[PDB]
Amino acid sequence: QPKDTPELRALYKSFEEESIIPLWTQGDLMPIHPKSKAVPHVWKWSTLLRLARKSGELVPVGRRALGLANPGLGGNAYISPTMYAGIQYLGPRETAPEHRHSQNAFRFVVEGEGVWTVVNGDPVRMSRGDLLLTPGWCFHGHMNDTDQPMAWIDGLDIPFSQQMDVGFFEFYATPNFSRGERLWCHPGLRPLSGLQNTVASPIGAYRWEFTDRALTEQLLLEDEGQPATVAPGHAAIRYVNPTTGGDVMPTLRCEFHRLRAGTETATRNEVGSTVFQVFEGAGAVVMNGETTKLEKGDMFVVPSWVPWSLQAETQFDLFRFSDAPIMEALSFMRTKIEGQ
Amino acid sequence: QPKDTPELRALYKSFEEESIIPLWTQGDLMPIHPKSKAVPHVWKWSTLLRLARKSGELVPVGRRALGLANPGLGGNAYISPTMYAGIQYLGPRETAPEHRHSQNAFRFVVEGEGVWTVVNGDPVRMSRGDLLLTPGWCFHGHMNDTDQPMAWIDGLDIPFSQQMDVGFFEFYATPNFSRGERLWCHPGLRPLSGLQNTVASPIGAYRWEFTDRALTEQLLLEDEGQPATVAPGHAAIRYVNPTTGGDVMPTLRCEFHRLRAGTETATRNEVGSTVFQVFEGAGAVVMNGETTKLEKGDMFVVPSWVPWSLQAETQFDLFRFSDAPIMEALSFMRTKIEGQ
Amino acid sequence: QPKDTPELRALYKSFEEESIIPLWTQGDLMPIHPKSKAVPHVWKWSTLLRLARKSGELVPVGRRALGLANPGLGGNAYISPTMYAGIQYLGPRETAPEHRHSQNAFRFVVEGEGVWTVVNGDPVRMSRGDLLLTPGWCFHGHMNDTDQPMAWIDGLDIPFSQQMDVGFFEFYATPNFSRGERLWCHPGLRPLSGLQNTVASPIGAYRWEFTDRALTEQLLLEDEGQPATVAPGHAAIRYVNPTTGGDVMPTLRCEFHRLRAGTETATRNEVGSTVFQVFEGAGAVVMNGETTKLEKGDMFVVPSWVPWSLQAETQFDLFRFSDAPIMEALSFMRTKIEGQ
Amino acid sequence: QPKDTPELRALYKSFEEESIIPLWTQGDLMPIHPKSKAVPHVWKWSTLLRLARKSGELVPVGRRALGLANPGLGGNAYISPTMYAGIQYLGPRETAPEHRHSQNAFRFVVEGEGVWTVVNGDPVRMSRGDLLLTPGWCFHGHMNDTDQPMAWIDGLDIPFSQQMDVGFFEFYATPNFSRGERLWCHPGLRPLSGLQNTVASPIGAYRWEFTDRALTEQLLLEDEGQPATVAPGHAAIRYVNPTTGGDVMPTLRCEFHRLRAGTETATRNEVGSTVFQVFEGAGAVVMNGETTKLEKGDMFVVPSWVPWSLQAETQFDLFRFSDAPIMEALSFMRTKIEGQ
Ligand SMILES: [Fe+3]
Ligand SMILES: [Fe+3]
Ligand SMILES: [Fe+3]
Ligand SMILES: [Fe+3]
Repeated sequence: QPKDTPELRALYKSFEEESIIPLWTQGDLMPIHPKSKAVPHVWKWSTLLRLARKSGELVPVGRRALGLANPGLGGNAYISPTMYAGIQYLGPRETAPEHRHSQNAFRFVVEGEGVWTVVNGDPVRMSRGDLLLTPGWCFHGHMNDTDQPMAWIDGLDIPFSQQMDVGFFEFYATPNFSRGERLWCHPGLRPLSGLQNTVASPIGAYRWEFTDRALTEQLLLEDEGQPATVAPGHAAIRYVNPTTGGDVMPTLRCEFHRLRAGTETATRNEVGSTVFQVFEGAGAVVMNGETTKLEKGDMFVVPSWVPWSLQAETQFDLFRFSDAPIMEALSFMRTKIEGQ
Repeated sequence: QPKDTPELRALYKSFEEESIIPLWTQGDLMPIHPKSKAVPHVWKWSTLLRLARKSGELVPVGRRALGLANPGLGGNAYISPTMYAGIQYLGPRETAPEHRHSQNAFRFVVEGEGVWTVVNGDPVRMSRGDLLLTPGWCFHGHMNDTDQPMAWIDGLDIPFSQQMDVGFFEFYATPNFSRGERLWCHPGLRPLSGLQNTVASPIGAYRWEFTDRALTEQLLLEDEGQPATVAPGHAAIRYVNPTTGGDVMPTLRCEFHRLRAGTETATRNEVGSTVFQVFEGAGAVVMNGETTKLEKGDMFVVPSWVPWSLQAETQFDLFRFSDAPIMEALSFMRTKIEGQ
Repeated sequence: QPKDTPELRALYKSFEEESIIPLWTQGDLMPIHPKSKAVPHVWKWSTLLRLARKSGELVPVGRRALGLANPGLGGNAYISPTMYAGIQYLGPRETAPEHRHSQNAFRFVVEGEGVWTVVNGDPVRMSRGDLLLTPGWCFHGHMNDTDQPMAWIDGLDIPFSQQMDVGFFEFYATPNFSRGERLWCHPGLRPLSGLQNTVASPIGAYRWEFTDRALTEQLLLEDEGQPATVAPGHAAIRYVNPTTGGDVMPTLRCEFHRLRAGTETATRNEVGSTVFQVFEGAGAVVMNGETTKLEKGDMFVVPSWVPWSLQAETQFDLFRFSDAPIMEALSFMRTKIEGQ
Repeated sequence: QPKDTPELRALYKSFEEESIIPLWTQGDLMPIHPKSKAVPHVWKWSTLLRLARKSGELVPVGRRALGLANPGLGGNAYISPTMYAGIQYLGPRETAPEHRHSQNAFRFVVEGEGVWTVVNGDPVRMSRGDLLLTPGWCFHGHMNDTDQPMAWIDGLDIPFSQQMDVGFFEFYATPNFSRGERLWCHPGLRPLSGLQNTVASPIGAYRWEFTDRALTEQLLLEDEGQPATVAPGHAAIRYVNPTTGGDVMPTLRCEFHRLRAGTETATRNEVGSTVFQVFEGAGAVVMNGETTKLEKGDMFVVPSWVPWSLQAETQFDLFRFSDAPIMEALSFMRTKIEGQ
């Protein structure tokens, strides 16, 4: 736009030299709505499974985590600009020692059992459908107490933490439930020893039973004409820090959704990214108007503001995570729902 | 203290006439520490039981609630300056219709079963050891679905509400658990339909099982050298609003305590008043240095700043309520513990 | 209502003996809406002035505070069930030493100058129109550095504190502004040494200039078609704790109102009590439909739920206090405005 | 680390194909402490001034903002991974129309006067030393009402917002103070029309007078042995949202520091990045042990965890901004101070 003269050419040479970038050569710095580099994308469980198994064979140098890498993120191990999501495959009888990092993490168990993660010394047992938390700066290491492999998903705010410069890092009992649990998993009850609120949840594991039980009660209530479901046919719970009522960790939200056969959700645009895993059943997602059929274990990502919706063919169980707590804490969250 | 002359006598006559009270005739208006009019006092269950039964016979004009009246409160139906506590005796097959008041209330079940309280249309079943809430401004009425009597304690902030000028008042399914429960009583799980925080809990009933289960896990943890108990031998839980982590109602705190045989608590002075009921077991209280032996069902009151302590002879279960949420919300709470 | 037999007469005798009051002899314990014992009432400044002066003569046993006593409160020194309001008359060159109580207090200066209140060692100068705070548990004593009398209003939560059992009590520089002020009275600016939030304000004095300046800018904005005034003609500010944005003290709200000549406010019923003083100008109040004409210095009380409204004859300046922070903190507040 | 065989080579080929990155080829993803790509860097005012002037000549295609670009950020217009900082040079009588974006912004005036920024229709006048806010989603455009150039610094959370996918964007009175100001800039006073808390400040401009006045009172208090300064010789204020007590905008912190001649601050490592501008006086910074001498108008950046300290030769005034509110909101903040 400026007259392209010698004097202007010399101004630009100076800019380059002095680490100045002018804004009138730039516009894309401030878009009309979010326009992620991350792309909607789906990973087929049967693929992730075979490559995780192969890894088990070829790499006893575990540790053995297959990071889902968004194709739009320039080769980084990021499923989105905020979140890492990986499949970790732990072999017969293997272990890891204790470390801590400021990054927040959860481990959601896909299939397997009889593995403990020891969180600040407290052994939390792991099982199909259990969500475990390793909040930032909690020592954690684990041990398989069985000849069997186990596969969980590993969800961290690694990409947020690497880009915002926030990372820090430092370096065999098998009880049936952890201390956290025995203390914190009684509904509406708070131990007088834990009257202090906490930034992350003290619940070590949100066991599948409770999740399943909750979702089913929401479906029964619909049948009985009671308010419960978020949308018709759509039962759903958010995993929460019980000291607070709020999200499990400062950076990550986790939920679980159960759709009744035939249910189709209304299209949402939400700010920030979310990942889903199909825990059980069959159905599809629509992202940017594109339908992708979905089987058990499949995972997919919905970057900021991508219009999305889900359809349950059978009864569709889906575990969910997002960076919504980052967007909400900073007043950046916005939501568009069809017909509202 | 002023020279007692005619002119001074005339000043006072004017004060009287003009509704002025001078402060130099007064001192007791601002005491060194709280000095309640309410007095520590104990009510023997066997007394409350026989008079409740007699009431059942003589008064089918129920409704039939025996208010514990502190001897120091000038004939008012107040167990303390903030709280009402009464025994309500509901007879074979009887009912009450729905009303609401701004005063907050709970009903803690002593012995009986098969009575529902219908809270805003949602029937909450009642049972030995269950705490039910009827938060302020929730419609509530009840029905006995059995030939049997039931006795619960009725705890309200009536005395606070009458003295601070805050009162307002307006005028058969038997399901096993209420909606609130089926929605809210799953540990660490929050329904997406209830992401709004609430001022009082949405848990209709805190059932005995959970309370018992929690307390027992705290005792087992002590045995195993884990932190859990508030004090050695002293297990304890606070009943909480799960949206928030905080107290059940804005004005009332409820807790439940379980002391291991032989445990003696350290003497506390706490600001505000508290009531205890012995749910199970035997032991004593010390209030103002005076030991009173205690049997199952006995109730007692500890006015603001009265030094108190409890001793478990057998294993001592005790349900608790207080006005602590009023003191804490207004920054008035103070605590003295022996050896701290 | 029960059949009046011997056996019933014997039940009642037992009740009396065992400190039981049955609820079916009672109803008035839970009213349709608040029905205070406190009565609306007005005190004429010229009365309060002459009796304060007389006190100055007859009682050098100062200290010399004339408590406004509501006629409905059974002889207690309470202007309402929550608040004390008194006129303190400090004579030529007199002083008081330092004490503290948990009760919260302010001193609003009516006429006078050149008196300091020393709040935790920090001398806060006092002047016509200044609101000073002595938050609960802050040491405070004062000194007149002039041959002149001064009269301020003394507002405390004494009645709340005596009835709820919350009271505790323990036993010459003249700088132009206090430390608090020099630190805290710069708009939108917070000292890095005071990043901790506080329960009561650290502003020692809210000087008249700022109050006057604020109110006048709200009136000028109305003239210019800008939003500012709360109601048309009605300018108004709340005094606030700057660490927090909220009320000055946990128990007391203070505001200042300026009505343009001719303005009549809409009738309000508000829960809890409020006191007003006419700082400047002439007008009337309507309480329970009864109009009382009002001159400079006059004070009046509006108990919980009494319908009230104000009319400015000239431009009507009015200082305000209430127990609203107690009602709001406990979710007891309700408001009815005419035409809304 | 795995045996480099055909079968392993084939596993990797699959990874590439399926958008899987394994974590055992990676480590740098989770560093011992933050290790920014952004580099500490200094921009000399006299450079920024001459290039801004040149821009004024060569580019009447304004708009005319010179973005400070960190040398470590791969050619992006980011002074840090969270913040943009630019010099905007507005020429004789020029203007911009109204737009809004979700990104948060301030404009801190370096030299100039008689320019208004119109924030949601409210004209805020601009002047040497004034901080103005254009919080996210507030319409803003401006106009120079004078023949003179003006230069301000333009601080936005553009880099955070572009990387986290949060951006949205939509498309002559000269009063002496804005409405916001006339309403909000009275110390400890809150208009009854603005009892709602706000996420960003409603103060349009934090004028130099108040900042200067505050800082000077903190220095006078030190002289008088009163607590005020954060560190000896170091006076300082945080700009704050008065509804809340907290930071001006959800994403950006602003402060102003005044060091007494000779003062040297203790070395800090803080998480997240900060920018400083020298408003007045002379001195140096030490970043990573490297001393850089500093003149009036110079700007410098301290990425996450870079040890930094400042030395005042004369009396050293410095305006400050950071992403600390992002770190604090997400529990990521950590601080190391020498000798603590
Ligand atoms: Fe880890
Ligand atoms: Fe009732
Ligand atoms: Fe006092
Ligand atoms: Fe802009």
